[PDB]
This record gives sequence, C-alpha cells and structure tokens, in this order.
Amino acid sequence: FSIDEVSFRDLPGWGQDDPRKLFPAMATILSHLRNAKPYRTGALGITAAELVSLLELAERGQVNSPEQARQFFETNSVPFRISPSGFVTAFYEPELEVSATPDDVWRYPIYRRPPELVDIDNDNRPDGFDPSYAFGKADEEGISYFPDRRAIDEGCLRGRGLEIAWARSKVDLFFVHVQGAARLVFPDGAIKRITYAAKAGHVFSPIGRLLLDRGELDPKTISMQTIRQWLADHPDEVDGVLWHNRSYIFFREAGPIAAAKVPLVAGRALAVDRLIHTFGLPFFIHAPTLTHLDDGKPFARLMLALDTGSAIVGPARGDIFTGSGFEAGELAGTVRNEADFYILLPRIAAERYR
Repeated sequence: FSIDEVSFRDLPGWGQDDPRKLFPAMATILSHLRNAKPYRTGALGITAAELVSLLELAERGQVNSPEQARQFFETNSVPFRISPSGFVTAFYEPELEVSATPDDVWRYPIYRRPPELVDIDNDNRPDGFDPSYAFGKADEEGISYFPDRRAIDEGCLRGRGLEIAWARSKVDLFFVHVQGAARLVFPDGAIKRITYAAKAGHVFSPIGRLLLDRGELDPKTISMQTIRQWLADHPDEVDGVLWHNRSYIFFREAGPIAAAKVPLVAGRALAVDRLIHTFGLPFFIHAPTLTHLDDGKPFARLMLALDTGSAIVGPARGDIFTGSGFEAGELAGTVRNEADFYILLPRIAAERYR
C-alpha cells in the first residue's frame, strides 16, 4: 500500500467535524504510555514515542470550541491518504443478561482465563508448534494446543471455579466473544463489565462467511441481524455453525477497555490492523454511503485507533465502535461500507513520509 500527503482541505467534511471528545481520549493514552510498556510500532512505522510528542502538545493546550479542536490537529499533525478503496464495519459493547447461579435456563458459562493457558514465545514454544499461536496449554508434558470452542462448550473447564457468570443465550454470548467486551446485567440489577483477557489460540473463523458460502444468506443483505435471525430459525444447526469458529475468548472484569488499554469512545474509536498500524493515532474516515450514524448525513469524522480485531486486516480496514447496549448494536449490525482512510501523523514523524 501507499500513503500520500494531502492538505486538510482535501479531507471531505473536515471543516464540519467536532473532534473535542478526542482530547480526553488522548489524555488517557498519554497516562497509559507514562505507566505501561509502549505500544508496538506498526509496519507503517510510527513509534509510540512519536505519538507521545503529539499527545504532549494536546496536554499543554487548551481547546474550547470545535474550531480550536480542529486547529490543534492542523497545527500539530500532517494528513496522508492511505491507498490499499478502504472499508469499514462496526462493533459495539453488548449488554448481556446473566446470572451468578447456574440452572436449566442460565446454562452458558462465561470464563476467566485458566491458569494453564500460557502465552507462547521462543522460551516455551515446543518443537513443531504453529508459530502463529500466541497461547497454549501448559501441562506435565510441556505445552500442547488449548481445547477449541467446541471442547469448551462441551464442558472441559467445568467444576474449576472459572466462571464469571452464566448467560441464557448461546448466540448472544457468541456475539460477545466476537465484539470482545460486554456489560453483564444480573437479575438484581447489578452490572459487571468484562473485556478480552486471552483466547484459546485458534484462528478466528467468521460465521457470516460460512453461511454465505453455504448459500444460507444473501450477500446483498447480510448483517448481524440476518445472521442472528438465521441462527434463531435453525436451533438444531447452531452448534455446528458456532463451532466452525474454533477461537474462544476468555474475559476479565474491568466504553470498554480494549487493545490500546484505554476506554473506547462511542462513535470516535476505530479498530485497525495491529500489524500495520500503531494504536493511538488519529484517522479521518470518510464513508459517504454510510448515513445511519449521522442521521442521514455522510460519515466523515476524526477517530482514534484504539482497538484491533482478527477480522480487521489491511491498511485501510476499520471497525467503528458505535457504543454500548441494544441500539448501539442495531446501528453497528449493518455497517459494511466503502471508506477513504486518512492518517494524521505527528509532524516530526511526518517528514520521512513526505
């Protein structure tokens, strides 16, 4: 792919965007980077230290209007069009009904990370282990592959006190694995937030593609909503389809915290390809066919790269965070739109790309 310098005049709708919510988000990133290991430098090449230079300028400033907010970026960053067109989908934090006590209704456990689910690197990777696996099972025999979604759903983790709570819908819980976070609501009104902690290690397989490939759904209409309808209409076939996704997500109690280790901001956080991009950088996203997140107007806004996902692959691929709960989910479920991606580089970093 290529990235090419443009002017802020070239960013359609830039002049009409109000990026004020990015300033508290940038403050959370700066706080994090001052007390944690730095973000991985993306293949594009912007370092966390280069990002910090922009974050520190924001810290020093005072923004008190949409115009002052835009001016901050115009003064302190340089925009570049990313050329692979780009493509956006959306994600959200679902609300999931749960119980602290299992029974015939509340039957689907939500698990914390098992102590035998170890990170893998050179120090412990066994001979012949798939070098793409980031997790494995520590046993007496060394390290082996961790069980897959099917084996876990069939009960291999039971009776160990690993459950956070029990859900009553396997499909709703599946979609929580896909989103990577949830707000758990208990029958007494208590709320617990959970977010990704680790995973079994297996590749993610999208069930939407499985259903399209099998001719079960129409590619012209496919959405979260039609996938959920198909699954609701085929209860006896649900396990076979869900278990095609061998990946299984383990959670911890904690917008939700995500891969950039800071809370997401509804409508302003973007998930990006973790190999290519560095977290925390601003992206201006222009998706003129996407109108239902702007009350009929085209989507054109500055966002921060604050998460990643297995399905998010490519230099101009993104997942827009729509927020938390039911309506956020309805909004997210149909996002599937062409988009132009522009990255804003801190001005010291920008020179080598010019």
